[PDB]
Amino acid sequence: PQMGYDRAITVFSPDGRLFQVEYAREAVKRGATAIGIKCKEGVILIADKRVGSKLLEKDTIEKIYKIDEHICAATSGLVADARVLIDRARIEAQINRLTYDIPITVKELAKKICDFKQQYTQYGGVRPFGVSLLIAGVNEVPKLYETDPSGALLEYKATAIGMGRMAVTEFFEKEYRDDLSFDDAMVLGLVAMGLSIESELVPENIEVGYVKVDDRTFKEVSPEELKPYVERANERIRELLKK
Amino acid sequence: PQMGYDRAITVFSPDGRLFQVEYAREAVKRGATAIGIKCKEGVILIADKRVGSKLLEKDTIEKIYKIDEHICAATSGLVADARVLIDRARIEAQINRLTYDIPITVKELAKKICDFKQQYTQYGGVRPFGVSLLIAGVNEVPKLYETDPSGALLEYKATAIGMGRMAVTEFFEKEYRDDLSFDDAMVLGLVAMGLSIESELVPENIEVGYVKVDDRTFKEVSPEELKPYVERANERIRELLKK
Amino acid sequence: PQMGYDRAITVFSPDGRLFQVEYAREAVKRGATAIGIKCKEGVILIADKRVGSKLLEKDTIEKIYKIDEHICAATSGLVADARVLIDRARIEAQINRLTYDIPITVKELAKKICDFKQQYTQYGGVRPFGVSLLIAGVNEVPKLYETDPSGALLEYKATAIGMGRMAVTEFFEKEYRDDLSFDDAMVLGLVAMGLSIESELVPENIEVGYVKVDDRTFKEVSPEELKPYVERANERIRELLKK
Amino acid sequence: PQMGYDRAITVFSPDGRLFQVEYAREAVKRGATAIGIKCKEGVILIADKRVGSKLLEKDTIEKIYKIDEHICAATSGLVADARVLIDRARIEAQINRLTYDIPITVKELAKKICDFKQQYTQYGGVRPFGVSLLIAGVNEVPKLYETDPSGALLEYKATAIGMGRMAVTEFFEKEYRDDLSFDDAMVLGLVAMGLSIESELVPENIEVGYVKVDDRTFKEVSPEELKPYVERANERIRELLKK
Amino acid sequence: PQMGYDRAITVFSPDGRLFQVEYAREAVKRGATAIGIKCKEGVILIADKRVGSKLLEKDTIEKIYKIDEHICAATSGLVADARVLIDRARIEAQINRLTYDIPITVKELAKKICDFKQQYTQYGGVRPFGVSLLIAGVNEVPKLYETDPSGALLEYKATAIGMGRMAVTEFFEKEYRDDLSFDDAMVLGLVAMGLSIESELVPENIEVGYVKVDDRTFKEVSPEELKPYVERANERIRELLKK
Amino acid sequence: PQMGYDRAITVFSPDGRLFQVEYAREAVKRGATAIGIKCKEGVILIADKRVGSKLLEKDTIEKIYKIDEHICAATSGLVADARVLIDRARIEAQINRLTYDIPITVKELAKKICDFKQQYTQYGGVRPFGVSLLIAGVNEVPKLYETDPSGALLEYKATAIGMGRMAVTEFFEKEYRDDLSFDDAMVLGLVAMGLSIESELVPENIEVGYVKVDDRTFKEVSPEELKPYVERANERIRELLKK
Amino acid sequence: PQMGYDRAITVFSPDGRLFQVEYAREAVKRGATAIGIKCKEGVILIADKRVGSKLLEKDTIEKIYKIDEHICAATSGLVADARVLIDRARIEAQINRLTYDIPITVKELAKKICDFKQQYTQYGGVRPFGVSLLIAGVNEVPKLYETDPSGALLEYKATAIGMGRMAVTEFFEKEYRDDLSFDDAMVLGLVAMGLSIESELVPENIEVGYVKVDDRTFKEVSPEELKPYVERANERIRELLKK
Repeated sequence: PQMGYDRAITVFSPDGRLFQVEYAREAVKRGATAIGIKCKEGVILIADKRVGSKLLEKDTIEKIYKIDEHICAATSGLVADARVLIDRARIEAQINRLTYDIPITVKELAKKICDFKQQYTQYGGVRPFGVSLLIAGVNEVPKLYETDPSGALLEYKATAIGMGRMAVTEFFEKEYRDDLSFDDAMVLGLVAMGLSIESELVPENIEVGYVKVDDRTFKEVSPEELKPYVERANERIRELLKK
Repeated sequence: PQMGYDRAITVFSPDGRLFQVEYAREAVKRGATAIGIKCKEGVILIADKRVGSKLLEKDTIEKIYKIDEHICAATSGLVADARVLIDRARIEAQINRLTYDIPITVKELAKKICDFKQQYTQYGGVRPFGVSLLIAGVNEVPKLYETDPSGALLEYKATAIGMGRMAVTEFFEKEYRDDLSFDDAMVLGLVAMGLSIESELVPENIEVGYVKVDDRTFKEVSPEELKPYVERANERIRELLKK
Repeated sequence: PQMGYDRAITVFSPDGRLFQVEYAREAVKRGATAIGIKCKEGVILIADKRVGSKLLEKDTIEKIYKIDEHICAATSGLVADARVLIDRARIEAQINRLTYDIPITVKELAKKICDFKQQYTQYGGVRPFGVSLLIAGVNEVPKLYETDPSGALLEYKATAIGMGRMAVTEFFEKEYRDDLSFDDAMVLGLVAMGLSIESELVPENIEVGYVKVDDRTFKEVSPEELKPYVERANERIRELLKK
Repeated sequence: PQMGYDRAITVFSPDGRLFQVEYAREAVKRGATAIGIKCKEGVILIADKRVGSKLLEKDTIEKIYKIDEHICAATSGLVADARVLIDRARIEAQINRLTYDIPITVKELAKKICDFKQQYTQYGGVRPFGVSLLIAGVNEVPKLYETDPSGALLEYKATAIGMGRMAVTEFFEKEYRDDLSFDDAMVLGLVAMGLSIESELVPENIEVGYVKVDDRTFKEVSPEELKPYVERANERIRELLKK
Repeated sequence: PQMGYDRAITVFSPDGRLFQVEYAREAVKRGATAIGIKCKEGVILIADKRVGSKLLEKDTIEKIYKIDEHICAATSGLVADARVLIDRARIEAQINRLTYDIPITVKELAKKICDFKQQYTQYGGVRPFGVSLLIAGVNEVPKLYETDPSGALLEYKATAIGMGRMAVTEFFEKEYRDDLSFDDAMVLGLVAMGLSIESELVPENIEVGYVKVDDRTFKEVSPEELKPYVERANERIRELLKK
Repeated sequence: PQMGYDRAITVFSPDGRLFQVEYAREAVKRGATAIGIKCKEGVILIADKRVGSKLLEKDTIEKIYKIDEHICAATSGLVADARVLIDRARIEAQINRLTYDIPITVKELAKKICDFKQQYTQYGGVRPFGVSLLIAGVNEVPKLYETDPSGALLEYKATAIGMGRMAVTEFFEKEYRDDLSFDDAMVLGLVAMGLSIESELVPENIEVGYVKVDDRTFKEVSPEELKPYVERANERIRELLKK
Repeated sequence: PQMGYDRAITVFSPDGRLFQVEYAREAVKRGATAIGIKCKEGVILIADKRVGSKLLEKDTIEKIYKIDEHICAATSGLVADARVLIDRARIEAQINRLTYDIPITVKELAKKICDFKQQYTQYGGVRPFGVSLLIAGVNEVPKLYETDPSGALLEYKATAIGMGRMAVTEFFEKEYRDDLSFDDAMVLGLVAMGLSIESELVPENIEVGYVKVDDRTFKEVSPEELKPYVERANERIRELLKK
């Protein structure tokens, strides 16, 4: 964070860093937290959709976006930048079915959106995207990817982006199981969101989507199908939040 | 608001912000306030058209613009920038009927104008549009959208842009009803404008347009058809303005 | 007017302004004043053509320019910039007759020249035009438009640009009538120019052009046809200038 | 002349000026003075060709350039810039005979060279031409034009550019006659040059070219045909220079 | 490392250096160390894949990448930059089989990726890749190449990149044999990694790939086939680490 | 020579100058002096080819270059820049014979190379050529041209460029005759070079080329054909150098 | 070496210099020295290939590069830049055989690579090549060329580039003979390298290539064919190094 080397994406600092990329990362920190958790039977995406005003048509707010029948995605960072990236992913998913006449894999999609972001990182009159993404889906096996403003790509078993990344990360870091069940993964995910917010959850102010190995079809969970999971989740959240 | 990071749209500040976008937002704050309110049977747009001079051909001043038969729009911020954005929306509405041989939805239109604005946000020799828009219309259900200089897009039930956003927003925040009637929404809207200006309204210095679910046809209200609503509105405005 | 934000057209100031546009406006303030006045039967344009030297071939000086048979225009600001804008308007008028095989309206012409100016306002290696224009003519009804360096467009009943805008504006603001007659409008216009200059007029050092609803044909007034109007005008100018 | 706003042609100063254009004008001030005088029967161009060295092949020095059979031109300012502008005018004269199959008028030529100069005034990586021109000729009537580095264009009866503009201008301002004769105009012109230099003239160190209404054919005057005029001119110059 | 000459890739310093390239090299220093060792029967690549978190799907982490059947590669430096370079190498390998209908050599591949990197070193709006690569394979004889952010290319017998370059380099510098055997080269390589980390190795947190002269086919070694080598390696590492 | 206005070719100084052009001129001052002298029967070019080392293959050093059969040229300033300019002239000479199927004149060639140089004077990312040229030849009459880094073009009877311009210029200024003979011009030229160097000449360390009106064919003079002229030249040089 | 004028290749200093070019020259000074010596029967190139590490596959290190059957070349300065320049020369050699269906001459090749380097010297977003080259070969007669980062080109009888240019140059300056024999030239060359390094030579740490008038075919000398020459060379080196 040294002046003189931090206001031009194309300039390296004396200790080999791209401060404009690090600064862009500060933008995604401010976003509502989005969680991703994978298990044996599928992958889940949980996002916080609490709004500060009742004037917002929250009945139409979307935090988890369908990219293709089997690909899923969450967002964090600059709003407009995020939307553009998601449309880009969708277009990319369509191009694939045209060129190879088959659906694109989660890995290839995440990889293409990240190569795109990487380019907005090494040219002078260009600003990097101020957003991170969670790309989830099911190819032959479930998949969970996390992107970075610089274009870096990492595959996780469970993770998060936005305000509560730290909390969620440490929690999963201490209680995530390589063998959890879909419903366990679901609950564990909601609990995480809970610690993250430091409050019991309200099924109507959190969005959940997933893709299971059987259907390979993305689908959002209704607050009704979601209520039972929140109830169980709130139990432990309550139990852990201030003993 | 820190020098060194606030005079280039492509530069992030150390705390992850785009000050040139925030400054652009300062431009829309200076504009005449435009209100948007949605209800069961339709959506309404109310704009303040008071002029500081009698030399202006106010008989031809337009604050609410028809984009298509069912799409409506209000503006706030840099004048020339605004006009360009509205022509862009219209062109976009025509392209849709050509390509898909069907009318564009409110969501898609707002979405396309915002993707356009987003791009004037991440390239070096480009200035962001200094304006916010209220895109209103009726697809299958009424719709009210608010845009931002950065390209962000939000759906509301009721909101505002320009000088009186705060006032109008807090008022609606305390008395907007998810079940109001067209005429109620209308009056509530005029009242808001009233508090905003801190004065009883004059039907001839405010413009109102709307789109109802039945006709799906935009139409402006004549000061005559509007006079009764102002009278009722001024009653409450009078009652609330300084008790 | 704060250093740091005023030397790049694409930079917004902290209070949301485009200082380079405001500075450009300072250029039009220095120009000879041009007046525009509309009435029932037509529109009139009056410009001051007094020169500081007898060496100038003033017998060929033009302050009011014909754009098309029914469109008229005056200028104020940087000289070369102005000429370019007028040729642009003419070309634009020709393109219209080709594309739509019909004459362009005053509104559309003013609108196209302003969209052009707006663009020289949001790109990095471009300077805004330092000039304002008065576009006058007759479509179905008389028309008077005033342009701005930023591309803003406004329709007036009567107005002015250049040095004497203030004077002329306040005068019209106090004595312009929505029902004046051509000859009244003419005299009122000359009087304004008079106050503006603070001196009785000399028919040979002022240029007048107009477009009436009947002919829809632009034409300049000879100093002979103009002398009677000046005489009457000088009467009131004399009467008002220092009582 | 305020630092901060004077080293980029595209930047307006707080008081609406283009200092780089004003600075460019400082370049033409340093050039040998060129005079232009028009009369009933034609137009004349007189240029000072005194050189500081005998090594220069002054027998081939040209200060007045033929553009076309009826168009004439003088120069002042940066040398290389000037030459380029004159070749541009010639090319422009040829293009006209091709496109419209008729000779270009003096007005149109001057107008085209000025629109060209105007453009080198509103783009970032471009330097304005540091020169002014006197374009003279005969269309239906004699013509005398003066150009500016910014692209401004003015028509005169008599004028000058370069070092002695002031002197020559004030002199013509006090003794130019709208009805002078060719020979009178000629002498008056030489006298002006005289005051300008503050010395009697030497026919061999001044170049004169002209275009009369009868021939509409440009031609230079030999020092022999010119000697009689200088003699008469030197008489008055002598009479006026230090009484 | 002198300010004034170190923030523009195209600027040479007074002592003839490209500081932005030197700074880019500081980025590769921070990466996990990758080792390369060549012997009579083939070439080996060893990379450290220890992760700081159990949440990373390390079961899918790749530090050694297959470029073609006979070409191998390791990476160090900016993550996104590295991935882009490897895809570039693969594309380059395919182009070769198309154009010359034969596999590209290791030398030609390394050479093409380095010419590409060199270009991102001499143009103004371009940032150099912050990564070094180890390109290994078998043409007629085994090959080991090391790249630099500047595009420099060097052929080694044994070497390394990343954090432990120094350690590994000095070790090989004192005990590398021009005649070692595959298994010896393997062990020597693991030992180096050991000193580098200052700890006995764990077969599961190090990745090894190779290409032998017989098969000319790249293949990764399983932690099981690798365990015996680690055991022997840890013996000497233990023996050398703090006597 | 004022900081703030002297490091960008496109910026005019407050007193209307292009300092980068004046600085470029400082480069030609450092070059070996080249002399040009014209007479009745032809034009001559004399250049100093003294080298500071015997390791240079001076037997192949060329200071006077043939452009075409009748066109000749000398150089001074940046070496690489000069060569490029001469190849440009040659190409230009060939283009002429193709387009007009006739040889280009000296005037047109010099004019084309100068228009080219002028352009490297008014664009932002371009450096001006740091060289002056002496273009000599015979069209209908002998010709001698001198160029400038800015693109200015002047015709002389006798002149020089490089270190000894002053000396040579003053000498010719005092003893050049408009009627000298080829051999006189030759000797006078060598004498000049002599004063310039302040030493008697050595035929082998000076290059002479010429073009006479009869042959219109360029040809270099052998040190043998040149020895007699040097002998006579050294006589006067000796006589004038320190009396 | 004055700040303010030394960090932009396109800027001239007040005393007419291109400091970025002079700084680029500082880069070639740091390179291993390469020597070039010409004689009656051919041209020789000697380069120092001593490495600081045994890990480098020096058995494949190349300091002298074949450009074509008769053209040879050595390098000094930035590594990556050098390689690019040599590939450029080779491509250039191939283009020639295609276009003129004949081999390119040494002069033309050197000339083309230098015109290329000259261009990376006068454009704003471009960095100059930090390298000098020795281009050697045999056309009708042997040839030895030395290039410069600025694009300057010089022909020598004997010379050098890199660290030991001074030493080697002074030595040749005192003992080079215009009539030496191939073997003499060879020995003299090795001696030079010797003084340069201040140590007797080791045939295996120096590379020698040559092109004789008879074969016109480039070929490298084996350390075995080279050992006899080193032995003789070391004799004199020993004799001269510290008497």
